[PDB]
Amino acid sequence: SMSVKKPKRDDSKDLALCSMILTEMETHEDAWPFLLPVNLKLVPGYKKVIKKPMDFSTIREKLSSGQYPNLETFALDVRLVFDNCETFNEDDSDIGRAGHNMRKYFEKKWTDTFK
Repeated sequence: SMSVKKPKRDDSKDLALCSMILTEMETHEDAWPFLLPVNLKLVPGYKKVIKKPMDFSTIREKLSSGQYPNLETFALDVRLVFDNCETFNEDDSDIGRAGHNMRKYFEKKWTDTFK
């Protein structure tokens, strides 16, 4: 509350560390469905159904331009990519499997780097 604060967690390396995670997600072999924004002209139903599209290149640009106020807003966008994928793709599809695999990969790096 006013003049009452928990001890200050060092957040000075968060930007660099989120960048390193994102690099590792970018270079994973199952990243291909997620590298670029979904083409809303060419994929029927996407625009109407997925209210907030998100992809790794859009996260990279937001990261590089100071549009994440803290490491939690960064994780929320990464999770959005996978939640969108599950909304639109059957579990038993190459893309559906890719999303599950990447979400796992992310959540481990997240826990190991920060928790």
